[PDB]
Amino acid sequence: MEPIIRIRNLHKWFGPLHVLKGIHLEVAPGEKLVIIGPSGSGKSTLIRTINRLEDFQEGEVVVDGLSVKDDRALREIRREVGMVFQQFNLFPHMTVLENVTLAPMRVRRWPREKAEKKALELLERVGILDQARKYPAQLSGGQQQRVAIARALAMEPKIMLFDEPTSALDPEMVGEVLDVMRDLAQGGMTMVVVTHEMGFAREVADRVVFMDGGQIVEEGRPEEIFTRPKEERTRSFLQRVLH
Repeated sequence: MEPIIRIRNLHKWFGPLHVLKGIHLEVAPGEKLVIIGPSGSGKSTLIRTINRLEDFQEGEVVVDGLSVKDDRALREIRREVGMVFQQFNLFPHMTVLENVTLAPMRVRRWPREKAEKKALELLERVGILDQARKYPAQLSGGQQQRVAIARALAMEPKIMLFDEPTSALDPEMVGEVLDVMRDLAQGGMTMVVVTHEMGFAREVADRVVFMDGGQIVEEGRPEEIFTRPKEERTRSFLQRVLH
């Protein structure tokens, strides 16, 4: 019922630069929220404050009742929230399996037999079961990002954050990673996705948020936003991006 992510008057300064200018955003449980906008709109900054990767100077960011600014709540937030980025952040000297089993054994205190069985399932689900005994450097970006995805899912979070996970991928690698995201979007997970992929955005989102200049300019259903945009900034942005 209540929003699982509640953001009020979020202001973020990066030097003299006003990155976020009083964001009000509420994400419902299990909602698939997709955030789009031109570069420098602050959308990646916004999604990063949600699991404590950006400090903010004004406003309130609450995740499942936990204040993100509370140092006491950080460990708990890291259990509930998973995140993928442009960079894959894989441990080069750990196997694909070990990269995924690590946190559940270390944090959730799972035995090896239980963590690996879980990890292998997830690796299969994301299509790279045969990569389990390999080291990250032997994998392509498309494979590595899906390892990152499986690693996040292995902690069994209630919320999954996707900060442009295909933006640094070569074009051949994009499709395989988006498919995994589509698979997950049919489920009950609460998902926030920042992306350039508009086909994916209109296809999977329950709700699309258009950001520009550190503000939310327009939001709505994927059909409303892509076909009959209201704000001139929304319309202009889409027209160039949907080329």
